[PDB]
Amino acid sequence: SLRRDAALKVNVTSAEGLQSVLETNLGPKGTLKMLVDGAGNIKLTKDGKVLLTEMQIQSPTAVLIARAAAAQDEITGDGTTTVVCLVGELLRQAHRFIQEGVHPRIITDGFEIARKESMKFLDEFKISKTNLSNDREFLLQVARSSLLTKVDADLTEVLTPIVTDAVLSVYDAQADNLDLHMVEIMQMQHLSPKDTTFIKGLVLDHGGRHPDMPTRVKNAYVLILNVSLEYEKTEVNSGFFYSSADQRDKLAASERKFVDAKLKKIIDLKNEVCGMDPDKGFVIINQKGIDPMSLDVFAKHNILALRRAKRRNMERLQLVTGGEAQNSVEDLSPQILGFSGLVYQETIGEEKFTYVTENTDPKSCTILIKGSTHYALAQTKDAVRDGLRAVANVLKDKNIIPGAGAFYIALSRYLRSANMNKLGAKGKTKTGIEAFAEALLVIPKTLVKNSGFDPLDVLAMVEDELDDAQDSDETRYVGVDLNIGDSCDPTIEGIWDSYRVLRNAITGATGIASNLLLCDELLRAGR
Amino acid sequence: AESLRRDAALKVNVTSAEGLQSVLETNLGPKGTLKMLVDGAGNIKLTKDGKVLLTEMQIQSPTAVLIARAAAAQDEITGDGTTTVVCLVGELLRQAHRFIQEGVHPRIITDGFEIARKESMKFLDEFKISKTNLSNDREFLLQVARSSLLTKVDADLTEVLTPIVTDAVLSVYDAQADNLDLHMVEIMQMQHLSPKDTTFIKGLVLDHGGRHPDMPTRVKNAYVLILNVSLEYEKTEVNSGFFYSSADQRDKLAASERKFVDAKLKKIIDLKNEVCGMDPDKGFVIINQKGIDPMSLDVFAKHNILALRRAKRRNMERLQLVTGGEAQNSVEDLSPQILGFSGLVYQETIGEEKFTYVTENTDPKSCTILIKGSTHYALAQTKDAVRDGLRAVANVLKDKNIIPGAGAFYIALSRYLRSANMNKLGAKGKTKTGIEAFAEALLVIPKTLVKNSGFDPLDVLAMVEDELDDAQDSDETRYVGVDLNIGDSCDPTIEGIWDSYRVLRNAITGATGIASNLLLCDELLRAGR
Repeated sequence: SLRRDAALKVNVTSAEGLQSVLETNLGPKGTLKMLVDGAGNIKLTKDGKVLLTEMQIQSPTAVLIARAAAAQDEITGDGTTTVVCLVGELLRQAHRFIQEGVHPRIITDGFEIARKESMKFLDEFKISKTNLSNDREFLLQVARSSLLTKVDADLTEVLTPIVTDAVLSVYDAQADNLDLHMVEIMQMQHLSPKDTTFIKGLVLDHGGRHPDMPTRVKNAYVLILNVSLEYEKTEVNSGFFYSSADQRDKLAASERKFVDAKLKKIIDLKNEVCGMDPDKGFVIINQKGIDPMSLDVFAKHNILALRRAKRRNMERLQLVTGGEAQNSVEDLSPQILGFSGLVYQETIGEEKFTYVTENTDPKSCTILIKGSTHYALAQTKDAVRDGLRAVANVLKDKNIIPGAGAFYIALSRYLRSANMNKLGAKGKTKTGIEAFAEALLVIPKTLVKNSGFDPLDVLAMVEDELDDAQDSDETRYVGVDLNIGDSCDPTIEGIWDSYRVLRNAITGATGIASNLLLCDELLRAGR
Repeated sequence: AESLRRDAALKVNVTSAEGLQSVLETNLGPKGTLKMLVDGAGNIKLTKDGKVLLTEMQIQSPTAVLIARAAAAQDEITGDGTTTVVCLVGELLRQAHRFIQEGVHPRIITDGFEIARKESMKFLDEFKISKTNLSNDREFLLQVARSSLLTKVDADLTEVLTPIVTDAVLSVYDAQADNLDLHMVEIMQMQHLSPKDTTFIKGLVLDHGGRHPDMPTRVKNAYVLILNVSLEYEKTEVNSGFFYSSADQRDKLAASERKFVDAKLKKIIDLKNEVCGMDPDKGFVIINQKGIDPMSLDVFAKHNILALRRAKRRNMERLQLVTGGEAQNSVEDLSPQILGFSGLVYQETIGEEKFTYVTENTDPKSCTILIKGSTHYALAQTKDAVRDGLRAVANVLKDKNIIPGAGAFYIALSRYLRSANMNKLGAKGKTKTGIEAFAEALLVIPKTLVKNSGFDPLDVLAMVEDELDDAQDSDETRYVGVDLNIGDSCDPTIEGIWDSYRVLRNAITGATGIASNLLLCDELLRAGR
């Protein structure tokens, strides 16, 4: 009286809706999506994972898709949208086989067999790149892969030297690793995004405000001042008793002698070492505040005074400059002074930034992203953080893979002809391998669809070119050119993808998409 | 003032085609299902013929209208494959509809079919097998006749109709160039006896026979003589009667009615004395299309002369060919050469109707297929199986080429067309996308036969491909086909499953143009009112 429930037709269709959304924004020809919270928050981001965190989906099928990208950002850091396109399209290709009566286990097991065979073809297709530091010229084209995706390509040439020189400056040449936490990103509005420049040192928030402070100081010594220069009180509890206002200044000056005594010891250090020597300077950090009386004292000696510094930024100044933190003025020593180059302070009424740049061994970098609007700050920041992590796996892993659908078209061609020659799996496995082979061709068709060129013509020109290369007995890599619409050589164009990015993308999208077909029924319980 | 376009049709046309496809999908093959269709007539009829299904149902959907016209053209030419073509048109639209979302233009889809159709004719000429016109092929004709019979019945009736259908064509058709005529084979319908007891009739049978208790049951070697004169009393055009009040007036008034009767009757009984008087084991039979008077009933009983009355005019014209005797309008001009020749003549005894067997003739040059059944729907199904069997064998004698069935032609053609364009690469890069849809659409037939039987269509597909791979390495020729009973592959030459060449030749070309025209309509046009 009861037979099964057929099930399905709910998870595949719900996953098809998420694919159509993320199909348009994939690649450098994609689109920039905008989300609205309703409280006044507006964010424009082309990344898939960043958008899924701000979107609530009731369908549990798309929930695991967002959770599948959690391991991609923490490891690969790039290609979150590409993984989603491989999960959705694989379900559409398998949908036709399910209606024919094919059991999903063979469909699931057929994907794992093709996944292990893809790893063998993955090691043959990859190219080993040397660890020499002369590859920076080659790293310029590699950095463009992440940049051209998130922007309109007008700011790519500006951000190309900034992202490239940020990692290589803090990285000595050895195996080691690279740490992107040492690169701080700050933002200031009321300026154009084309003014973005590279900062070698650290940018400080609160700048010195005074007309007589020197703007440019070359070869100045950095000194960390931990004592408070603000108003001080007597070490014992007392009070100010004055009959007239003239008597109050006498009692107030008694407590000011404690600060004035420390200021006389600081100014003596400047004239002691290279006081009258040209091209010399003395700069006081002074994390704590500054009283209004010391502004005129430091102005006569052309000393840069700063106050209200963040505790986190002070830890980097000790590494960049080298000067130790001096708690007491009586214990101040000439060896505490550090080293710095030309320091120029940009004058702006809203904010004033102090440049710590031009140091011998800074071991730090700063990427300053400035834009007038709100979306200009978030869009560029998404491209830099994705650009630093894309190059991160390039220097760590010696293997590099060409992009623009080079590996996707090649692997789909290899797995097609290899299944007929081997025939060691099973006769019913062909349905799982053919579905996986056709699911890899959606990425080159997705990139060209956003450009407007016919995806049918670009598919035929690449397949006809690969067949002519085998008869010529040589190795020639072919890729999809989005600008012209024909094929291209990915080695000459400069489109390259990291090995660790595509390794977890194919493996990750295979295991998550296979688990979706394994669901027999959706149960609602707990309420 | 916008250039945005719509589909609105192809998605509905394929959906309407998939609905009609599933109706005839389970109705195809010997293992298919038999569906009942009754529209307004209260008459139960069960048949698997695809053409009869569409004519008995009124479909408002415009998609099934063109499909209905495709079955009418295949019956008037090929006479078979009505359901197979419908299954090919519907499945081809499914593979073509998936490429529409990709952006494939329907003209290249139609152009890709013409390229694959011309290439299919090259493989069609190599795969076909020429059959000899020799009359020793009756053993091979038994295997071909069962292929058409097993489809429309439960397979229990096939063994009964196997000798009947095979001997029906060979008996009426002498072996020469000539031609064959299926209209010369009579068809009689009877609802009395069960269909398991049906038999073949070599001669001609008639409806109304003579009824007398003393008529002989069996008459061997009887002479057939056509008699056009009335042996029954006749009356004036105006109603009148002869009433006698005395015994003397009885013979006076009755003599006027028997004057024409006695003149012809006395001359007929003289023929029995001069001809066939002494000769034993012979008989004499009178046709007598008109009625019979009660006076001649006693005369025919003493001489054991079989009497007949109320004969069909169309049947008497064929009696001149079977028996050989010419129609005699006047007994005065009757000659001894007018008497024909017939074999054993015996009449079955049934209360409602009676039969007459002219069978066992030297040169009958005619046949009669007697259809028996208990119910009404059993007669309609059996009549459909006989008419489909005669037209299937009709193309066997006309066309010397024969093709094996059971998916042997479709699997080999779908595999050949896929590997032919990859090696040659002489068509186009974009066109081969639509060509693959035509190759995958030819594998639905072997998957449909195993679907009704409950077998895995993917399992039987991989088993055939494994056998074809071993056949490509060796230089010999070995054909592979799907076995529905066992579930594994089979040799179609040993099993005996064969399909006509003319039916399958117009099936590929016919289904190509019908399925292509459905893809050429972008927008449905509603006008005229």
